[PDB]
Amino acid sequence: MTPIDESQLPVGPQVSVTDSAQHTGPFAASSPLTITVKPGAPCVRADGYQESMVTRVLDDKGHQVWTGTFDESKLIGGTGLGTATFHVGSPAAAFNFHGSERTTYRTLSYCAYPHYVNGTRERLSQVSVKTFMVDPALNLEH
Repeated sequence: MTPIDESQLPVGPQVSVTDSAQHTGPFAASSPLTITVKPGAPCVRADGYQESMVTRVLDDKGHQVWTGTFDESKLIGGTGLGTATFHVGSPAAAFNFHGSERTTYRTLSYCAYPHYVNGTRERLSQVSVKTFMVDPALNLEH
């Protein structure tokens, strides 16, 4: 019942969101984006078996716009050392990006059980944050 320390938990899963063009921000409002998070740390359950990779995004107001989960268990002998990619898609669709100016988003990810908890929370591995900006008028075409 104490506050876990960074030295008590393993490393956190890297966060990197890029489009099909594998470019950086600002991104195009009419352009789909993909969130690619790397392991780096041995993520597993109590028994030592992979659980899942959580990845959600928060708007500028601090409201979660996106959310996803990957089944690390699928990785054979991975031990929580596999890359996790999610087809988020366009920012206006996935990140209900309803703005006419350069906005600043924030993505996060962690190896926490996908199941629901009574009230308290738990962190099996560190957490990484990745901020990205989007442009409402950058590129319309593909």
